[PDB]
Amino acid sequence: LDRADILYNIRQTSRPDVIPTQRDRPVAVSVSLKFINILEVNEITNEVDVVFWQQTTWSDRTLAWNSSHSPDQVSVPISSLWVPDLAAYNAISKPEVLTPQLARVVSDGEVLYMPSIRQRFSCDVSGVDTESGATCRIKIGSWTHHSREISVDPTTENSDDSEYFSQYSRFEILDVTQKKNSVTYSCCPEAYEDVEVSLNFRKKGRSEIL
Amino acid sequence: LDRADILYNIRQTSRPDVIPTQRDRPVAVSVSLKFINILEVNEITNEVDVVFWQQTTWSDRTLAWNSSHSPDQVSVPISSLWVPDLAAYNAISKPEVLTPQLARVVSDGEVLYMPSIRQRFSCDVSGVDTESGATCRIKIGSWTHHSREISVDPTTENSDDSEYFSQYSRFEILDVTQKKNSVTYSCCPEAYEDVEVSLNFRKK
Amino acid sequence: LDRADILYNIRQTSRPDVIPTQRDRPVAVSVSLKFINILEVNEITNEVDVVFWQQTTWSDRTLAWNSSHSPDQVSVPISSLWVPDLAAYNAISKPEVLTPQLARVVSDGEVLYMPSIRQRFSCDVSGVDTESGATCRIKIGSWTHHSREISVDPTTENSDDSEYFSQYSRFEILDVTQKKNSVTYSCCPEAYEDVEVSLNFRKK
Amino acid sequence: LDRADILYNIRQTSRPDVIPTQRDRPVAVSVSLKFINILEVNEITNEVDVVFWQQTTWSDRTLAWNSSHSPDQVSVPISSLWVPDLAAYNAISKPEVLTPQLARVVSDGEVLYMPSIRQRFSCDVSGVDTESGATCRIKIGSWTHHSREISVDPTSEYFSQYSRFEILDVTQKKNSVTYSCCPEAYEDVEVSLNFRKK
Amino acid sequence: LDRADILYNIRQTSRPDVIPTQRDRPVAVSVSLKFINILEVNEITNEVDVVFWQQTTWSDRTLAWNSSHSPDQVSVPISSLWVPDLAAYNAISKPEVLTPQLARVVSDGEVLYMPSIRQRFSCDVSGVDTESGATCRIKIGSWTHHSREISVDPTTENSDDSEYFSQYSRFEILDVTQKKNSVTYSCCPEAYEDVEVSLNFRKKGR
Ligand SMILES: c1cncc(N2CCCNCC2)c1
Ligand SMILES: c1cncc(N2CCCNCC2)c1
Ligand SMILES: c1cncc(N2CCCNCC2)c1
Ligand SMILES: c1cncc(N2CCCNCC2)c1
Ligand SMILES: c1cncc(N2CCCNCC2)c1
Repeated sequence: LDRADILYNIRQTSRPDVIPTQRDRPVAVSVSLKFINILEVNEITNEVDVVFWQQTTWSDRTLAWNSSHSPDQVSVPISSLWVPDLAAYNAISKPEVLTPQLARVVSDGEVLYMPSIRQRFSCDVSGVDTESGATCRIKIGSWTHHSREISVDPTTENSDDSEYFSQYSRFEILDVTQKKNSVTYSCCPEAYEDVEVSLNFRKKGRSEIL
Repeated sequence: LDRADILYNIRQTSRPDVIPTQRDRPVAVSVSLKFINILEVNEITNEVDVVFWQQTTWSDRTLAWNSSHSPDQVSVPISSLWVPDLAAYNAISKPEVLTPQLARVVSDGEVLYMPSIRQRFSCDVSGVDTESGATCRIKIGSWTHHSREISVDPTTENSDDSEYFSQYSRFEILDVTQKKNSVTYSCCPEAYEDVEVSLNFRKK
Repeated sequence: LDRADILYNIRQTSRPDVIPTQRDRPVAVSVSLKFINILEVNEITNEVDVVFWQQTTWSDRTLAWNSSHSPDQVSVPISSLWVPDLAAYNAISKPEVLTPQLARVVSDGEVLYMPSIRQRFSCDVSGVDTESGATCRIKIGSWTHHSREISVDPTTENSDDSEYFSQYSRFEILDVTQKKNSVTYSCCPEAYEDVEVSLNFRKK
Repeated sequence: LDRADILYNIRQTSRPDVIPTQRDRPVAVSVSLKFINILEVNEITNEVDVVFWQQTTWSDRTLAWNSSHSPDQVSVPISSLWVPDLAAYNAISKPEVLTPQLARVVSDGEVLYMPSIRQRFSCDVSGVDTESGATCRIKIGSWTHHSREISVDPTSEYFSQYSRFEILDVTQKKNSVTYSCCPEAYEDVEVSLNFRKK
Repeated sequence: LDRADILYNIRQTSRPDVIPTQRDRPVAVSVSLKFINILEVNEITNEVDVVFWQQTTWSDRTLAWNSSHSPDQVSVPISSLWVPDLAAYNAISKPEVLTPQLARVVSDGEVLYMPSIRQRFSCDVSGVDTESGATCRIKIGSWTHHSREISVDPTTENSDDSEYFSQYSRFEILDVTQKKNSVTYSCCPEAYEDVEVSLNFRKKGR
């Protein structure tokens, strides 16, 4: 098989609307935000404008192929793949996707989708201009799939938090932590999972001694 | 049947442009706003910028399937389903849909579509900075289907007003009430139904 | 026939790009603006931001069906229908369509398309803060179809001008009048019709 | 033939991606801006916000039909037609197309596309508040078709009496320019808009 | 062959989702920004609003045709072509594409896509109002293709930095330089290439 064959097969047979549940177990989705920039902050309105890579990971066996004498990976338009219906609960704007909408697919069916996104959130901005900084909590989970269909988990807890964060922001990141939750909503009997990402950041210029 | 089969069947026989009217009974549509945030308020212009979940519920029997030894529910792109043509009469901006446009479909044909929406409205903002607060009235109904085709049912089950309302808003919700109306418009002989949602809120 | 059949038949044979002229006749289009709100006004720049229903009416016999034992009307996506290419000549922004893009089609081929639209216009704002008010003139007609192909006419429902107008606007409507014109443009030899809607309003 | 037939034929044999070249000659495109309004001007930033009709004209013989006892003209969605890939070089926003995207097609293959467009430009705004006014120069031409493929040629009437600005004069100039990317020359029309604040 | 035939053949066979890798070489992509305008600058927030032509070049042999007694080049909608998935890493707004989305394709398979783009970036604006000016660094590379699949190189080191730059901007360009990098990201074992374009500019008027 060559890349053309693999992509043909995927385009023809992937079922983008079909969640790749295996043996009635939930699709395990890993989610992780890599913060790139903090553009605007409003301590009056408690709103923040942020850029981050939404590193998203899951397995879809229907995409798999025999790679013994073939490419190990391909890039695939997400329009040709099932993607988790993740949403930020406290987002107050549509996700502005900054990057080409392609996912990386490995021959065993592992998928990595990691778009860079600019989005505004409603969260706690108080203390942003102090040493202690503010802690903006961002809640992400499947909008319509409950816990027997999608589970969400934070990816690896090890990584430079500012690895990709802009040195030119007026802000700096003090700490990023992630927490998993399972919540019942009044609309529905089922529990839905989410990841809460706590972004601890401050404005540059209040850790001064002199 | 597995999920792939069900979704295949729905996609193939989906008639998204066909209202699932049963024996010339109107399609009963339930509508409910769960307020998430109040972003901007202008007492001069009487305009508010709001985020809410638009919980929308109705039955479409053409979607139903035998779930004996099959999944009980699936998520479906609304592009594959008929959806009520609801509109907010006093909205002054296009609905900004914040969330993935999927509905939840139960095997008996019950549909739940509940997008998070940001939208601006023209309404009464006076008193927003008093302890009595302002009462912003939002009117939602079918744009083109009269009461013999769509009825809008304003009843809510188990929901507290601020249940999903952001603790970080400059505003707090005092009360949310819903009222059903049936209105005749000069263009047309038929009555069209709407739900009016009265949002009583104030600045913290 | 049921709704599914009717909508199927329409989708399969509508021909959205084909103006439904019968014999030697223009398609008669009725146009009428029902003002809902006046959001922003600038007396310096002579610009206004307005919300209105653009009530649009015409007949397309190719849509017609025998309604003997069948539904008398259906809602149809305008993407499946021929629609008049109307434009506001003095609009300075794209029409922001606020409502679901469906038209109402009667079994005899009569179509009613009435979206709510927000749009900015260049017009005379002088006097807006006086008792006499300002008179903003809005010009609407077919962009590409001359008078032998499309005729436009004011339809009046002599409803209240303020019938659907928001009580929460900072403005009030004093009067709305409509005038029909036939104009020749230097580009082309034929006359093109338009309706001029004169909105007389003032600041409260 | 009736309108339905003609539009059917055009839709079915529409090669919107195929430039209607005949005999190795360039498609002659006429362009002309009819200014409707000048909405915002910034003399500090040298930016103007303008509304104009972009009157665009060319011939496509593949659209032609025998109009013996048939309609002489039809309106056609531009999605069903080849359209010149014109762009304003000094535009700083996407063209906002205000009008229905239909072209008028005559039975001999002549096409007239004339949308009303709102767009912002970078140009010389200095002098706008003098009696001499400012002269904002707008440069339009095929983005990807050189002069052997597309030639461009020029062709207060419709200008709003309610604008804060008035037009003193409009002149058009044709140019042929070579760009460092490519060996061929690309043609453009430069429209000079002389206007002032009332 | 005439233009209609060529375009038909391309549309019918081009495979837009398939990277035209030849014999396990990466597709060599050249990228170069020709700056047209600098519209807004914010030295407090370190954000700039810029217009530039994103001159993008690569070879796709599957597009090739015999051009004996045929046209040597055609313009093709990019929707009918595979295009590199380039992105500016420090862009803070979606690319606003100002121009018709057509690429120029030569009969040997060489492609030139050069849209004019308006986009906002996060970069170093400090010094913009000095004689020395600011240097805004813009990082562009394949979002999902590593170095064995896409290599990126500056179209050239030899250029007039200001040939198409607007004389009506409030800013002037002092210098443009380009640097190639190969970076490993914590998500993945492979290296991804980028071009860093350093825009040295200042506000006019000393
Ligand atoms: C079903 C269909 N559409 C949306 C939801 N919800 C409530 C459960 C958790 N996700 C947010 C919206 C549930
Ligand atoms: C028919 C076609 N399009 C819109 C309407 N209306 C009048 C009925 C109530 N809904 C608002 C618009 C009616
Ligand atoms: C033909 C094709 N495109 C636009 C027009 N016009 C001129 C006739 C009056 N209508 C406005 C635009 C005519
Ligand atoms: C070829 C492909 N893409 C863009 C261009 N150019 C240079 C020729 C003149 N038009 C501007 C862009 C040429
Ligand atoms: C694979 C799939 N999606 C995103 C990436 N990345 C990391 C490699 C460098 N490019 C940015 C995003 C890689």
